[PDB]
Amino acid sequence: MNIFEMLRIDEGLRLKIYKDTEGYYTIGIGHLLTKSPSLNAAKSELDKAIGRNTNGVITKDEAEKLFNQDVDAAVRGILRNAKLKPVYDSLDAVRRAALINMVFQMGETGVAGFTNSLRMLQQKRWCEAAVNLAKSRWYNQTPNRAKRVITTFCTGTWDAYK
Repeated sequence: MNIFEMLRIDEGLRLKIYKDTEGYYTIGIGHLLTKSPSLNAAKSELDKAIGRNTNGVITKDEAEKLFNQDVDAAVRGILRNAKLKPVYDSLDAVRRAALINMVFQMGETGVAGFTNSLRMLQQKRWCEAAVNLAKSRWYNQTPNRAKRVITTFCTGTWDAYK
């Protein structure tokens, strides 16, 4: 099991545009097209990224293609983040995977708002962290995924995912 297999399970496929949760134009594997509300730019966006006129319809190869870049794009923000990196390094493989998923999901920025929770991860207060983490909008917005992710951070294992 690994980050890739993980996100894939949390995100799902899609070859046609979609408004996620809080309705941003998303596609493929939880690949965000645009914050705006235009089916427009999303398509615009969509196209610059695929290097072609999608007219809103990608294939797998592509969706996966974006996917691999995304995952990859997330490790760097983490790495390029003065507040994430430190937590990241401190954690193990499985646990790192959860962090990445979070970030992949809400952004360097968004994740970094978990000041306390981040502090307990690096302090290793797994238990306190889970609770904390769960008492959030995130959890409230995506209870399931959110729970899978918390347990992982907490158990340090992949059990939530089988």
